[PDB]
Amino acid sequence: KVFERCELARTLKRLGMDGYRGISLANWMCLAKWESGYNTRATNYNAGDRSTDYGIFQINSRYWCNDGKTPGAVNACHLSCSALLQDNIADAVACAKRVVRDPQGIRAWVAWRNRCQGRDVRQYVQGCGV
Repeated sequence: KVFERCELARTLKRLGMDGYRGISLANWMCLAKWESGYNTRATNYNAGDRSTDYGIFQINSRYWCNDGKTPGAVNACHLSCSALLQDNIADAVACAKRVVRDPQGIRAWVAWRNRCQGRDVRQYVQGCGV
């Protein structure tokens, strides 16, 4: 599924992401936008290390989900990576929360650092009623 901007903002709010571990809803929006274009079925293979990024937040298989084909990987979210490709983003959100529970927090995603950190991200939630 490819979410509409405000549709996703309300969906994320309902899932308890607004201010999760100090991260505003606008930041999560900026993250999903740059990571996948709000596309839950987006996948990205990293030929360089044999891992794959899955779903709306493009979560990596080396540490977060299990896909059976990533060398010496773990599964912190304790989910099949398939779970990160559903139209229903409840599991992906649960996993994203797990990711930010680590020290880096939202900084875990380099794209967030490049296109969200230190910027005016209000635009992502404007008019959404969140």
